[PDB]
This record gives sequence, C-alpha cells and structure tokens, in this order.
Amino acid sequence: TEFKAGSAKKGATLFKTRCQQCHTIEEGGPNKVGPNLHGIFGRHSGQVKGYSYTDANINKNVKWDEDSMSEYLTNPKKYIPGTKMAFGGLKKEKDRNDLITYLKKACE
Amino acid sequence: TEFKAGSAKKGATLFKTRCQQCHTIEEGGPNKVGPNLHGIFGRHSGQVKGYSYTDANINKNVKWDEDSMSEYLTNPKKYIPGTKMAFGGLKKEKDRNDLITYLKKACE
Ligand code: HEC
Ligand code: HEC
Repeated sequence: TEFKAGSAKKGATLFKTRCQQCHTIEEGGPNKVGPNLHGIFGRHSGQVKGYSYTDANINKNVKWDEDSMSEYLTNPKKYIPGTKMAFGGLKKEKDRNDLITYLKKACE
Repeated sequence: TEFKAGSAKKGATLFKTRCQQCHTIEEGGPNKVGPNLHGIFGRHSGQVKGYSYTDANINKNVKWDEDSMSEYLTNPKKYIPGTKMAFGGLKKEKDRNDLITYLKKACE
C-alpha cells in the first residue's frame, strides 16, 4: 500500500475519543474490554497474555504494521470476520494516518 | 441555529493544527498573522488593539458567539467577503463543534 505520517497530537485525541474506551496503550497498562496495545507493531494478533481473544483474531495471525493497521481500522470485521471488536472503523485515511502516527509512537 | 458541544481535547488538536499557525489564544499572547483570540466571545469583530484588520471585518461588526463562529469557520470569506483570513473553512459540523468547544474554554 502507501501510508503517510499525519499528526501524533491529532492521533492522540482520536485514541482518547475512539479507542481508550476499550484499550490502554502504555507499558504495563491493563487489559480491559480490549487487550493492552503497548508493543503491538512487534507482534502478531492474539498474543497478549491473559486476554481472551476470539478464535478469529488468533487464527488470522496478523503481523501488525502501519499497513495492516490502516486496513484493519478501515473496518475491523471486514478484515477479521468473527472478531469481537465492536468498532465500525475510521473511514478517512487522514484519520487513520494521524492515529497510526500516534500509535506507532505510543506503542513502542 | 443549533450548536452542540463536542470534545475540547479534539478541539485542542484542531486548533494546533489549523489555527495556531496564525493565531495565539492565551491571555496576553501576541498578535501574529491573525489577532490574538483570548476573550473573543465577549467581543465584536475587529477590536483587538494593534491588530490591523481589513475594513471588511471591522465593518461586519460580528458579535462572536458559538453560532456566529460555527458559520464563520464554515467559510470565512463567504461570511466576511473581503476578509484577509486565508483559511478555506471546516466543512464538518462535528469538526466545528469540537473546535468551538475548545475555543469557548480556552478563550475565557
Ligand atoms: C470497544 C468498543 C473497542 C473499541 C472502541 C476499540 N476496540 Fe480494538 N478491540 C476490542 C476488542 C473486544 C478486541 C478483541 C478482538 C478479538 O476478536 O479478540 C479488540 C482488538 C484490537 C486489536 C487486536 C490486537 C491483538 O492483540 O490482536 C487492535 C490493534 C485494536 N483492537 C485496536 C483498536 C484501536 C486502535 C481502536 C480505536 C479506533 C480500537 N481498537 C477501538 C474492543 C475495542
Ligand atoms: C492564517 C493562514 C490563518 C489561519 C490558519 C486562521 N486564521 Fe483566523 N485570521 C487570520 C487573519 C489574517 C485574520 C484577520 C482578518 C481581517 O480581515 O482582518 C483572521 C481573523 C480571525 C477571526 C476574527 C476575530 C476578530 O477579532 O474579528 C477569528 C475568530 C479567527 N480568525 C479564528 C480562526 C480560527 C478559529 C482558525 C482555525 C481553524 C483560524 N482563524 C485560522 C489568519 C488566519
């Protein structure tokens, strides 16, 4: 594909307003409705310890990158049918760019 | 009209990313390409001291409120023909809501 960096401040607010409801992102933050996402780009789907994932996400075995991430957030279920993440998606690239910007920084 | 409160954190990033280029908002911040906007909702257009406004904005005599503001940011020049603010506008209400949210808080 093609992915460009947007704004990490903007990505920050999007997170707080769209993801934080179900996820933490900090090193050592708790699993909640969703799994903790710290360190995600160095991992594959369904590997956070103690988190109960659907068969769907485990089997998908997604190696998370800025590119897999942009497609996933477009529409989570289209990408991972069976997934229990209840989020419609981020339709705008601009939106996904900003957010993945932040994630990439914050997840490391 | 009708104006609803969105997010002040989101409004914050929008500012930094869309307005800050030309405006400061803090009490005692400097005039720049644009006038300082601290205290704007208690004022009419073209009254900041030392700022050189166009005849256009002065004559318009806009009493700035969440409602005049939402329409202005839709398209500044459509609202104030002759105005020298070079910004296309914020097409989404959602976007304007967030931003006016922040402004209202930050401008006081
Ligand atoms: C609650 C309503 C959620 C919101 C809002 C978001 N996510 Fe989510 N996420 C949620 C669940 C229940 C799950 C588990 C899915 C399963 O089938 O097990 C997830 C999963 C993810 C993942 C997968 C990571 C992995 O370890 O495989 C990612 C990358 C993820 N969520 C990211 C994410 C972002 C960035 C969000 C905000 C736009 C977001 N999710 C929203 C629950 C919820
Ligand atoms: C520089 C490219 C600008 C950006 C980006 C934004 N504004 Fe602006 N603004 C700018 C100028 C040059 C002017 C003066 C217009 C004139 O004709 O004199 C303005 C003016 C305003 C006003 C009017 C306030 C007054 O005292 O009458 C407001 C409320 C305002 N600007 C707000 C504002 C916001 C919220 C912005 C971000 C989306 C924004 N402007 C962008 C220059 C520039």
